[PDB]
Amino acid sequence: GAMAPSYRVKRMDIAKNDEECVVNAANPRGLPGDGVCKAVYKKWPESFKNSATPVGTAKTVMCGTYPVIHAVGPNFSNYTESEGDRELAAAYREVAKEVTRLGVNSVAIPLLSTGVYSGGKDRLTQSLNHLFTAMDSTDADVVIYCRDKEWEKKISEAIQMRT
Ligand SMILES: [Cl-]
Ligand SMILES: [Cl-]
Ligand SMILES: [Cl-]
Repeated sequence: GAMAPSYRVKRMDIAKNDEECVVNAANPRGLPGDGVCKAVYKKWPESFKNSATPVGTAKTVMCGTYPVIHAVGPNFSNYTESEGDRELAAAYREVAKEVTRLGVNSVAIPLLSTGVYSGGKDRLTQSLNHLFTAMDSTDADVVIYCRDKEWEKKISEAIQMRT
């Protein structure tokens, strides 16, 4: 475990993370994809061997000894708000199981279903709150990665609000 488990946020490419494992915002088919998924495919392509997994699940594949946790959030273009919200919560619960199983002291994690799976809606708060619900019972240091300057400020505010 971490000595004093924390949440932090950084605005940069998650492929450059300083943590013991990474969560990919994956598609269900284990394809290279776009956004975070394509950055992850370029950095850890070996981790895409048999990485296909259903919506609401996470599947870990090792790149050398470095664990890549493929977490499949729902595409809100296809899911109802109700069913999508359940699947997004479930994906983060499966991430927390994997992080615990792996014994890592830190994890890099993007906000699932906030990019091309958002169905055109701002889901920062929805996605971050499901992240916290899953990860609060873990003792890994969690580093959240984002790309937008306004999102960095809002995520940082949300973390600081609870401390
Ligand atoms: Cl960067
Ligand atoms: Cl997305
Ligand atoms: Cl972002």
